[PDB]
Amino acid sequence: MLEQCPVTKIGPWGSSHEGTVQDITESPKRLESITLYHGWSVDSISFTYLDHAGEKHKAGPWGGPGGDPIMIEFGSSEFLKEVSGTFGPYEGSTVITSINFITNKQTYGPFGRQEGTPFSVPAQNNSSIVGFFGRSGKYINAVGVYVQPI
Amino acid sequence: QCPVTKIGPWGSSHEGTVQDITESPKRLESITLYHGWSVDSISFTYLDHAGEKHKAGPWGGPGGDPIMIEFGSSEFLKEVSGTFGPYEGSTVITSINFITNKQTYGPFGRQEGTPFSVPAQNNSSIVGFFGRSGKYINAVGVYVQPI
Repeated sequence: MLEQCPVTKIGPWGSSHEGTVQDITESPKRLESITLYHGWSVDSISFTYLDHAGEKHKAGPWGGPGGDPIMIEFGSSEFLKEVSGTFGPYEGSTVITSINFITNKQTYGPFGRQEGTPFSVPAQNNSSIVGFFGRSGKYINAVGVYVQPI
Repeated sequence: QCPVTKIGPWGSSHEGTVQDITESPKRLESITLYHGWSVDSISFTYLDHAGEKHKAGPWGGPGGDPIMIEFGSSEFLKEVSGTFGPYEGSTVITSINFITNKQTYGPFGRQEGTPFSVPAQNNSSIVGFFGRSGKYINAVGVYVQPI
């Protein structure tokens, strides 16, 4: 139905310009899973999506090698409604310090440490977050979203 | 057809009453706002997907210096950003800023508090607003239309 609609790219949030640019080269239509490595920090993000041609891809990891993973598997009627968190300085760079994933079914997080400036990306009504882009190094410097009608 | 993406709002989750538009927005024609201690009020005119034009607002209250923005025929709004914070017991939108594909308007208001931003990429366009308001503008979000 709405899976054919074009996606909207919005963001990123966090560091204005630090880190290696990370993005995807197909248009995401469905978010299948996220793997986030975390502890006291938000270490890396990965995610699997279906594109608008129905092909599956895994992006990431974007970030460094620390932390322990959580894998969030989207249920068949589960969609991502909001990403939120905090960002702030660490060792001379601005990093995402905490992150939180709010679906229509559950909240996963917060992961990392709730310190610095808050950010939030809420998709309303007929909108869901289907993929990410951003900048990273040892941690995640900035993150943005792709948003699709559902 | 395809619903327009709706993102936000940022600011108070509970103050004011909900403000929103009733049609699917396709093109943003103009914005009027007033600014002083905060973004006191906002209105905007948009074209919907049936070709009707609508003026939304004013959302907010009296006071402040007026600003009127009329978009060029091939000008579109790429980013809205601002701040929210406390004013006389309320959480309000303290400042707002607009970046089009041709120029920047703002910032308007007092850049105090928590920042927010909607940088619309890939030639998408911010085509309308929603939020919460009463005496002040307590929260704001946007509608984004992809190319």
